[PDB]
Amino acid sequence: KDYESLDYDRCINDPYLEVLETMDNKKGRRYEAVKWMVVFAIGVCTGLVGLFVDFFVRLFTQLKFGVVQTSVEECSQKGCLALSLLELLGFNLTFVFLASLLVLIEPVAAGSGIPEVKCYLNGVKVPGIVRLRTLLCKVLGVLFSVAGGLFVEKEGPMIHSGSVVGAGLPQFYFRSDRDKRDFVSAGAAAGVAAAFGAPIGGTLFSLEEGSSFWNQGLTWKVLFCSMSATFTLNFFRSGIQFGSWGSFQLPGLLNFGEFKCSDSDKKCHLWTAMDLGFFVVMGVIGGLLGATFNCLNKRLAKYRMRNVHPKPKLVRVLESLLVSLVTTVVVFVASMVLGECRQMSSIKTFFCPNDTYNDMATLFFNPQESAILQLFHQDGTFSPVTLALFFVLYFLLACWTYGISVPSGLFVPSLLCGAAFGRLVANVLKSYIGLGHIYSGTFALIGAAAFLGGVVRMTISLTVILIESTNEITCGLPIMVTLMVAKWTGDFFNKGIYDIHVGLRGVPLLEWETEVEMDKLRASDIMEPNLTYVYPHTRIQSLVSILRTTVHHAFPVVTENRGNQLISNNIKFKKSSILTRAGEQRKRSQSTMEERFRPLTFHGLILRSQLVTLLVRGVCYSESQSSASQPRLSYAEMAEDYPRYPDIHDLDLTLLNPRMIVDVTPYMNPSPFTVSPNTHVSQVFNLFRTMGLRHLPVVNAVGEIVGIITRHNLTYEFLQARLRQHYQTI
Amino acid sequence: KDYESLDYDRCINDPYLEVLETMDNKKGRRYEAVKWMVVFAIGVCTGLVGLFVDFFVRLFTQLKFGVVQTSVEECSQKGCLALSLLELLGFNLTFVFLASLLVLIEPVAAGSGIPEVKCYLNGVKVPGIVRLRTLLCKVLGVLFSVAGGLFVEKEGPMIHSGSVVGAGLPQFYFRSDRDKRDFVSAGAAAGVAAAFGAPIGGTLFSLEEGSSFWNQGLTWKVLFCSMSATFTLNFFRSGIQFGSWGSFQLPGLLNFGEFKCSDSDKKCHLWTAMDLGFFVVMGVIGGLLGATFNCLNKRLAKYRMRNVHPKPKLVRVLESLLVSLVTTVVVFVASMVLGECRQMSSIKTFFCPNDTYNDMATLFFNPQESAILQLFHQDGTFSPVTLALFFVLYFLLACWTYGISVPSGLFVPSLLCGAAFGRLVANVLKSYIGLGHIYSGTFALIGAAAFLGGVVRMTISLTVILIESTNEITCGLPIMVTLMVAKWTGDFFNKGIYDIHVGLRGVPLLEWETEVEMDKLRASDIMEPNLTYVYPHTRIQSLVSILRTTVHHAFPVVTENRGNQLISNNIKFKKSSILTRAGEQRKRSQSTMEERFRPLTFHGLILRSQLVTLLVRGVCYSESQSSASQPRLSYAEMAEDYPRYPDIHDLDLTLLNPRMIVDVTPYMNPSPFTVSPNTHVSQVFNLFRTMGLRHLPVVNAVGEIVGIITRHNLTYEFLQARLRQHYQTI
Ligand SMILES: Nc1ncnc2c1ncn2[C@@H]1O[C@H](COP(=O)(O)OP(=O)(O)OP(=O)(O)O)[C@@H](O)[C@H]1O
Ligand SMILES: Nc1ncnc2c1ncn2[C@@H]1O[C@H](COP(=O)(O)OP(=O)(O)OP(=O)(O)O)[C@@H](O)[C@H]1O
Ligand SMILES: [Cl-]
Ligand SMILES: [Cl-]
Ligand SMILES: [Cl-]
Ligand SMILES: [Cl-]
Ligand SMILES: [Mg+2]
Ligand SMILES: [Mg+2]
Repeated sequence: KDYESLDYDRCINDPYLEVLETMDNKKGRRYEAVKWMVVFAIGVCTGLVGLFVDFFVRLFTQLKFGVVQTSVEECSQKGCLALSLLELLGFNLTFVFLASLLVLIEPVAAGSGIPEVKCYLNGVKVPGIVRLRTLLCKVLGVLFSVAGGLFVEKEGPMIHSGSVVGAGLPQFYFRSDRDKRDFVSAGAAAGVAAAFGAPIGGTLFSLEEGSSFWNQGLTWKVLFCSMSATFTLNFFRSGIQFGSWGSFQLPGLLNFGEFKCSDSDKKCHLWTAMDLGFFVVMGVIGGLLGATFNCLNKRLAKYRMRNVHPKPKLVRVLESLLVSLVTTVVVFVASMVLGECRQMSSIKTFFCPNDTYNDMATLFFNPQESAILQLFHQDGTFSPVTLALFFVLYFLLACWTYGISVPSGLFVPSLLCGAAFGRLVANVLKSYIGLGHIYSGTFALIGAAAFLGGVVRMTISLTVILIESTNEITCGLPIMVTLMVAKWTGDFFNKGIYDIHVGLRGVPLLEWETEVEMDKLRASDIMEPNLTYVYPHTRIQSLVSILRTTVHHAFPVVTENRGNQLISNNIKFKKSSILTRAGEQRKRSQSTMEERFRPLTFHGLILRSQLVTLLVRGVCYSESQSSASQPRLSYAEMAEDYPRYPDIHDLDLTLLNPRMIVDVTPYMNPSPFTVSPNTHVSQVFNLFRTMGLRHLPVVNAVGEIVGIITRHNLTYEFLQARLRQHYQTI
Repeated sequence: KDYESLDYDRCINDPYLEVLETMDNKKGRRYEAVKWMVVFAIGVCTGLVGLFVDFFVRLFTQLKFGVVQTSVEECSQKGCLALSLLELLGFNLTFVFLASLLVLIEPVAAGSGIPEVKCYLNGVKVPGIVRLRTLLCKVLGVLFSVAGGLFVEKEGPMIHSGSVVGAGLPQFYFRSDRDKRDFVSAGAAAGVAAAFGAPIGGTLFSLEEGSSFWNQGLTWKVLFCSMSATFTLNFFRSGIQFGSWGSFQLPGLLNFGEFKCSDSDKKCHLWTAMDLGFFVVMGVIGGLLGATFNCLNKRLAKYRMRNVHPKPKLVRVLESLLVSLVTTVVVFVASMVLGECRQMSSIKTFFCPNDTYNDMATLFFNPQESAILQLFHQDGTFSPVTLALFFVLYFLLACWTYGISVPSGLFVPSLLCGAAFGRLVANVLKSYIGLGHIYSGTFALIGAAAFLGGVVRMTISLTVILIESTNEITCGLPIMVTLMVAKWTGDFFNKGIYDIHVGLRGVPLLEWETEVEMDKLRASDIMEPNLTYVYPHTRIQSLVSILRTTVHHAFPVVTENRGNQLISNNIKFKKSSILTRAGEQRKRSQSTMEERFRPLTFHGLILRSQLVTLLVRGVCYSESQSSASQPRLSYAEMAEDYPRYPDIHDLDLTLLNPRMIVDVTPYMNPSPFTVSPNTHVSQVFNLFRTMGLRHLPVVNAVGEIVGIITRHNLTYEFLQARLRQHYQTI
């Protein structure tokens, strides 16, 4: 599978220079104000999408659970205990079928959006990330998947929905990908903020994934977008559930509550230094479990990609129905039988007489985001056997569910198993060890954080998200020293979910940084000496030939270092372009194999899209007339058909007259970032990653271009293979 | 005044390559573990320094105020009302004198450390930033300045103290400035975290000031440092004030408290949408005041630098004593007369009979960080006249105090005037307008935040610091939409305190970003064509001549494009170094004015320090023998005398034998970052800023070096002058 990176690097050429000359300070200030307005609109739209999803998820869930409640109440008195199962199965299967059809419509909507957002922020452009149909399919599939009791979440796909909104809103200026990547960073930040209630967590997630040079003017805007999203979602959701409209009573979709201890016990604390030891042991034991999660889930995915994906589209819908059937049967049987109902608004009474409520029913039949509040702020409600069985039956089914053709998330099903484990360990420690003054909410929170660390294996952004979700600043060390321990324990075995699922698809991904040994390798070894080049004043026949034959997206405009009009024009351009030191000072004062691999002086870079745009129009001059005669496309005309540039195969190829010269000098990028063949892989990777650039040319000390480097030359597998070859040769 | 930038850019040469060859994966893992240990030690040391400062500040303040309390109690009954003033003056003047002597010892300790940290993180190396004596002088001057009632703070100098600790601890490896800058970033983050209780605010401050490429492995470490500092300071300060040791009851030196409303009023909220309008009007009115602050303070500083600084050292001590005398007299008179004591542990009863407490006395005679809690969480304690007079008498004296030769801060004196203004506006709105359900704590907090925005004019970091100090996540929009409004209102008049005070000193500072028009200017216009160059295999006489004559810190190793042994060796090196495209593919398969301004082929960069190190040793070969004979200094030997490299004037110049060839090829940086003369100022600034590099060479398309660019070529004044010249010429 092949993917095309983003054109993030700014191309400054003659039309851009003309536009810059036209633009003054006042126009720049107006442009910046319009950018602020667009950012605010993106944030508000993300908040409204979150409100939509939450409102219909709650409506459908409450409706189906009320029907099931009445059916159970009647059928238990009758003793049938079967019709309620049939109605629950009907609801679950219908919802899962409606959620899977929408993913069959748009395949990229399957699963959490983070694997498809880590790549776009990396600039890989997975086909179908940012599109209206993808947004509609994911939004309408989340509320039909989580409402079906599939043990999935809503805060995962919110990031992808925010990214799509942020890519879509600015496009009615703002055409270039240099702005689109920033706007999708803002959209992802807004999505995270609306999902978890943490705006700073969202902006740090956007900074961490879209790694680039520090841009304060953009970080301020993305922080504003996150705050606006999380404070319009708050405003609507606290004005709908309650009666007060102006109040801001509840944060985004996932909130933990108020972590306060009872005032009766003065000795009680949120956490103490002595408990910190447990916070590392829960970090390891949880982290190992996270690794086990990976060890299962990957083994499932590689199965499906070999036995489920290459099957007719009728399959991948039967699998979703099977998963829904199994999870519904497991939930119903576990609540009916294994549930140990004890004596007494989210309290469920099932299958046993009055003044008795099933803890299992309160865990399963409540919403997942409402089964975390009980695990955090209720003590004595849950027996150890119930917690153990809930952890077992919510860990296997979570592994089995993720990957099927429905929208899903992995932050609630991972925050719930961890919370159950923390509650279980707190109960065990309180009972057997007898260590008093253990606030079980802290242990449940630490278990949830450790399980996220083991499964997701994120840092910085995850720590901030958790800290701002807890709404406590004193719980900053226990949360972070367990994320770090879980990450270090789970890194010995295998990577995280998102890294695994972006490596399975074959996406060319640049890692965070290189190892120590990579500096042994030089930039002369990862480049490709064989080049496809475009002369200035080249023939149109040569352009169409190299465009149809080759699939590269950028060509170095070069001149040979060692017809008549073409050669004369190239020589004149070479003489005029070069700027000597003495000439510059004077200006300031005035005020076969050898033929195949030929010395070529590097002059610039021209994209395939720009060449196609030139070919479509009549931008070309006959050899008889001078090079001055050119239509001279402006910036606006060259930016037309931006989202989808025409292909060379699409173009008619009949109207174009071959053997007629075309000038590519005014439109190329005369000053791209260049590296020497002696540069080490660390510096090359640093430029290619932080600058977000593409098609880095390697030029030696004589000025001749000696190679070209793209993302495919800097992938981890390529570096490992080249390092192994370097070791073998010496 | 001249300043020398940091050598942040990594120089990879032959000794470094040998060390890399020796180093394996296990040694790298051990190195990374040692780095983690160093980061943790830096955080713990910063926390302990904060504990030291807080404990002695509290001890001295409580002692002097107890003595003053007893003296007032006796003298008011006697009616003398004078001996208490004498004792207070004695304490204040003694403390201020002891604080000013320590700044006369170390001049760079004067004022807040942020102006001297924004420059070091920018890589300017102001002389005396990171030194043991500077740390001792600042730490022992803060507790003698704030204890003297000088209307100053402690959280400002904590950043500088953390930076000094982070620069000092790693140096017992870790020698190069590439590590020192990262460690001072971690130290500044730890200082901010210990000062304000916000670790994430500290790491974001470090990211925002030391602008560079994204480094996750470093951001994780600096976050760990901040958390460790703020949780060891918490552990000690909550175990000393209280009896419980393991508990973490209070955050760092500046805490706001618990922003909760009374449970009696259900209708009450922290803030509502309708109040948001006021939050922008307080943003403007406060911001304007901040501008006025600047408009005064700068006018004072430019006065002193012309009438106080060029005076004997006896002056700058009399001024501090005068300021202390005036502020003590003002405090005593305002509390004695203007105080309107009302009927009833931080409650002060002065000069009026029983069951009456002076609100003015409770404002002034309490610690400044304890006069913010009252303004946030007490209603009806303060009359409008008292608040107005307190704002007037705490705004003029704050302007007058800052800049004198004592350690000081500007976050408490700015957080207290803003809090007083917010309390006053809340009282006025409640009384006259009658708008009920107004929680005055929110108004005081918004006033304080708006005043900080007007004075300090920071974003991102300041917003996070305030949000985590308030310990509330729902107060995230009102705080930020008032910082942004204050910044936009105060930017029309003049810049912030720190920018003003770093522009007065003449520090060459790179701004956050360039304007729109700067892209009109090219890299050919900001470079210097006149070059001081070093040939490979150059004569030692030429090196000593160009080292003594010129003050540049880097020279391009070049060869002429157009004795006998020297010329032969240079020609051989030029032939061997160049790597052609065909040659590389074959290797892979095998497996006057004109004389002054001469074409020179760029090969590398050699620093002045490296040349001096080579000259000190006998690294040189006679012309009779070949170039193979070289002592070949290793990496460890070249890294000796790192903190202070020898000067060319210091070296004897007698033992060195002139006219004897020296080879600089093995030790130069063969692959520095280069730019084309056609690059625009935006890209050049981006590389020079984010990469943190130094001495960027401009090389044309023939491979000849055409210019050199340093920080002095990218300062705002230089760009403005060059743009004006460009406009004038055309
Ligand atoms: N113009 C070019 N001439 C020769 N080789 C090239 C050229 N551009 C890229 N390459 C190299 O060819 C290989 C594959 O190129 P490919 O066609 O996949 O690149 P691309 O699609 O233009 O790049 P990207 O995936 O970064 O958008 C890589 O090693 C790349 O460095
Ligand atoms: N080797 C050099 N030859 C010629 N000009 C140079 C050289 N190095 C720097 N310059 C230029 O000379 C001017 C002043 O140089 P200066 O001596 O102040 O630099 P420096 O002290 O080496 O640099 P820095 O302040 O970045 O540490 C600037 O325009 C700078 O770009
Ligand atoms: Cl989720
Ligand atoms: Cl997810
Ligand atoms: Cl301060
Ligand atoms: Cl300060
Ligand atoms: Mg491709
Ligand atoms: Mg200098």
